[PDB]
Amino acid sequence: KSKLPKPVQDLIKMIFDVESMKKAMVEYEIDLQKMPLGKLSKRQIQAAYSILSEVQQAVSQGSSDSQILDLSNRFYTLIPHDFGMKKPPLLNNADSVQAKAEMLDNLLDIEVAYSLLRGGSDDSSKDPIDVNYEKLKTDIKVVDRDSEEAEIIRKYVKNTHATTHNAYDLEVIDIFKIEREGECQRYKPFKQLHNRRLLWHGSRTTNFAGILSQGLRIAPPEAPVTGYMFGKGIYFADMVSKSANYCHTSQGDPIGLILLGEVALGNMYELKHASHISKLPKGKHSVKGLGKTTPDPSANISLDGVDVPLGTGISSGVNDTSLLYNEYIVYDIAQVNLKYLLKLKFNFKT
Ligand SMILES: O=c1[nH]c2cc(CN3CCCC3)ccc2n2cccc12
Repeated sequence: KSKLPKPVQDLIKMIFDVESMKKAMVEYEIDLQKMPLGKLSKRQIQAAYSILSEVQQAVSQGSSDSQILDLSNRFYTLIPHDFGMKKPPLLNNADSVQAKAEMLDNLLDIEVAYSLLRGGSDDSSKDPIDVNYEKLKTDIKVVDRDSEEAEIIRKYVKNTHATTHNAYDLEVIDIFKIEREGECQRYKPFKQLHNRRLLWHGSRTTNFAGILSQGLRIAPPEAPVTGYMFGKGIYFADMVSKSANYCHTSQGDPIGLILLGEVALGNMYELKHASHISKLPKGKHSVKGLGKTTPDPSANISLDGVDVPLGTGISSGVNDTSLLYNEYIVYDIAQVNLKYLLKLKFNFKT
């Protein structure tokens, strides 16, 4: 039987939950009969990215009907939905394709996830959990509650979480220290890069099997460009409140997972509005999206050189921005070093 700590075994089940994969899909109105998990293929998701990009181009071009209705029918044919005696929604605007594009993203993490699960050895010698664990390629340990680390992380979570978006309260059930296999010699060269910060990265529970196995990736060129604030990259927040919004928890499933990663930001390109960048100005290595709020800078604490902005949220310098909180973006995968994984319970104020 498994020699892992219980909280670790419990985390493994959480991330390899098949039911959660199905619920996440039906919740998207995906027809499970025609498109079951087993029929999920990346090649089919890439094609849908491409059709969605083809709809944005037609939308922005202002095509004469028939063209939008056909491209819309093409997408719904490739990605089987079930809306009953009602035709799917016409993808004729930016809001509409962005929603579909974000859908494909998670659908892909589910496909990646299911591929990992339904793959490997079929023996019965080792207990599944130990097998599933090995599939992640990440060393996972429990962070003691009465540990300075845990205290740091708890303060960061509590401080950067306030009462103006307090439609819920956050309680840390488990903190895990993470080290993905190899994710060391890849980040190290960037470790000689100042402006290293400990930042948040929230994501739905069904996307962790993928993020751990392969780390945080960047969207492919075929993906639609609509919705992105600062181009295709890895998005981080310095306030748990902003990130917590991507865990997609509810009263039914009140438990999510949040990542704390060290990011070698370097000199940041500071912006206040959505820009088409991805290509940095010479001498800059990251983008900072200036939010109206930011943790009180006076309460920053750098660890090992790593900056930890756990200050309580204050009004920032400028609110003439389009963002409510700070956003940090990197366009190189080796600039991130995932350090912690948090399991959190959300208590809704309703
Ligand atoms: O912490 C963050 N997580 C996050 C997650 C998503 C959704 N994933 C993208 C691909 C699959 C699901 C989208 C935007 C963010 N984000 C933006 C600023 C900070 C975060």
